[PDB]
Amino acid sequence: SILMLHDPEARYLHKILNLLPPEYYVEYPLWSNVVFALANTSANYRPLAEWFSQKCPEKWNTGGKEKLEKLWNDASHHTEKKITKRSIMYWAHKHAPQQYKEIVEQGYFSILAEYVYSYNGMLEHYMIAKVIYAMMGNKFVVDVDSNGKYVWFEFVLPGQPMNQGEIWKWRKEVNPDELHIYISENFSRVMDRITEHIKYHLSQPHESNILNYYKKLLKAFERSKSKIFNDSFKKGVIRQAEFLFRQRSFIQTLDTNPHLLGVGNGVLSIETIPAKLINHFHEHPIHQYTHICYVPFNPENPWTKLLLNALQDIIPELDARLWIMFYLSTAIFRGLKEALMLLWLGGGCNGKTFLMRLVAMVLGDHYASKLNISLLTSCRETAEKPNSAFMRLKGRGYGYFEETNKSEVLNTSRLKEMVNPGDVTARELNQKQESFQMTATMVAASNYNFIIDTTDHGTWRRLRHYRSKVKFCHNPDPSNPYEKKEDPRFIHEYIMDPDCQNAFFSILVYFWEKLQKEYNGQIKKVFCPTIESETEAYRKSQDTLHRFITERVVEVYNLSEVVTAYAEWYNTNINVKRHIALELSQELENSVLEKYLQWSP
Amino acid sequence: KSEVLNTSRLKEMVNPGDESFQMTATMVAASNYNFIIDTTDHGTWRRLRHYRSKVKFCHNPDPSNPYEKKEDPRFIHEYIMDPDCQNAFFSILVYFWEKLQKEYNGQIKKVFCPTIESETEAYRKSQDT
Ligand SMILES: Nc1ncnc2c1ncn2[C@@H]1O[C@H](COP(=O)(O)OP(=O)(O)NP(=O)(O)O)[C@@H](O)[C@H]1O
Ligand SMILES: [Mg+2]
Repeated sequence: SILMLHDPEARYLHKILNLLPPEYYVEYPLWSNVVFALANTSANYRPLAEWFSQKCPEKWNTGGKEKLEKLWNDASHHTEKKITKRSIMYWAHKHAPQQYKEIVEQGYFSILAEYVYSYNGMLEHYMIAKVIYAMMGNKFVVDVDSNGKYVWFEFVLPGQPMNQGEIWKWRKEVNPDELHIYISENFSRVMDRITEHIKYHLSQPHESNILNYYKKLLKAFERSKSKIFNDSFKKGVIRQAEFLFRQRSFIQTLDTNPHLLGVGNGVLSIETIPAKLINHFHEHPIHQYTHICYVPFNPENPWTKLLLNALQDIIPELDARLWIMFYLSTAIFRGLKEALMLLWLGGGCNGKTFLMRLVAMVLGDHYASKLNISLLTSCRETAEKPNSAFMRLKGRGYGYFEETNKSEVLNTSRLKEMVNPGDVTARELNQKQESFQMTATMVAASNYNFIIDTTDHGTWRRLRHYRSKVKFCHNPDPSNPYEKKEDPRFIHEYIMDPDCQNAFFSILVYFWEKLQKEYNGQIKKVFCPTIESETEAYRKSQDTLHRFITERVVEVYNLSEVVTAYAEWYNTNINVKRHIALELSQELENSVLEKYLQWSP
Repeated sequence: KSEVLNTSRLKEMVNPGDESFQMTATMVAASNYNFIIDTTDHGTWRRLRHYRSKVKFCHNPDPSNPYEKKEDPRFIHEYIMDPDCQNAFFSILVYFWEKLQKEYNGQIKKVFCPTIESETEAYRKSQDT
């Protein structure tokens, strides 16, 4: 009340909070959240925080000063993720209609009347922009992009035309059409209020010059009233309001929190266990989304049983099934992950494409996409205008590769450009140079083997492998438990079906929360004898020197002709490669070949 | 893999001469494999310094060897994105810059580190074909 004279917006907030039909505050538990909203949002209101506490129906006034005792102690509070006054704006708006609305138009009319009175009934772009920003300031936001071009974002609400599944989220608009419709529809009511106010004053008894002044004002306002609908005037008003709606540091703070997923029925939160769905008002800056509705995991659903049976069919090994599901569970999380990546091959009709594609299109194009094999096949790095395919992983958490023409040797150098959870820079199509954040669960499956071509620690630790065990053929001959019939309905349909995708998403989130509760969070804790044994068998293979030791080494010599024997060991039987390893390769010289123990030239 | 020096633009990079641009940066290279140098002239060998790391991190520390220690996954998986750790490291770096500024004048070819010269001379004894 000391600062009551200043900031009529304080009066506006007071009248807004006066329309709380039930006892909203109760006590500070379950309601301190709103208190924090006021505290953090109402910064300048350090004394008005205590003043509102005094006004709180269950507080110091009712002897409940201990309720705020845990609330004014953190006066500065060093605020974390912030609640906004728009949250306060939301209730007493969608909880107690009228009254609140009436004071809202009262404030609008006050501002517009002040502007009209000050400048003798002449209206320009900036005045309308101020009124509009004070009139719809909680639904639109403007921020300059990387290319130096401003963009418009609008919060979506139920009951209005929209694309499918973009509810409770922020949409990008090249032009705020709804803003034009609004300024051409709702603002005319305020202008009519101004006109009737002028008429009411005109009807009152006054001196002759007062009536002449009011007649001149009415004529000027009538002249200026039709300007609110002209195209150029509206465009200029939008251009002026552009500056008012600008909010610094918005685009770079969009879709940054990896614990929130944009789904078709709101936003999915995985901060706690169990994961909760926010299908109501919020304030998180979420723009990217997938069109998959989220439902709690339930095995009783027929599609869930069908999918579980399908996973059993594809992966006979229970431990391999569990490990694969746990690894795929990390696709939803868009944060930093352990440096793991696997491959798995097999014969035709194995079922790779079904599972990989289903995961890819259930995570959505925004969070997952298919990437070309040449992105890592090509060892040559791009200098200017890097790969736009290399830019497909921006924000994406999943990517799969199915393209191999016979055996292929990978770079083993650009792997750490994609496996290390660190940073890497890439320049987009004709816009600017930027940097990445390596957060993506990548997979690669196709026929034929992969040539690692190297024997080093690291890349070997940061890699896994698997092989198929079931084949589908139209001849399901008996005595072959690994041979099963085909279900072309699985690939041609059953994927475009939304219900199957929803069931798979439920299974995936259940597996993610299972990996969350047990094994802590790390993935290098689950025990899988099959996968580890297969990976160490792949370790034994592709290591030519080890096979040479195993079968050629029995029970001058200082690499003078040992290098020639090595270049004949594998570079003759198999075409030929440049074997530059020599005494320079002291690890090879001191490998198991050193069992001769001949350290003498 | 092991890499061979090519004595191309090694002189250009080190040289402080002024498209064209200056090089007001500190350049360093490291690898797990020995480098190969073909040139012999004193022009390149008048500069450059070699060193060999001794301690190696192994989660299974073999006895009778102080070069085993252990792998700290928390040093890489985290402790890097921490603002506080970066602030402390920056403070240490500026403190060491001040240390180099107050003593030994400012030039770096004034502090005596006999280990580094001995190791560089030993390395130059190697690669002498
Ligand atoms: N559990 C299952 N039971 C029966 N049929 C299935 C099952 N899963 C997939 N199929 C079918 O098996 C066929 C194999 O599909 P697909 O994934 O394209 O084979 P693929 O091995 O992954 N690709 P490719 O290796 O090049 O032949 C499709 O017709 C699927 O509908
Ligand atoms: Mg397939």
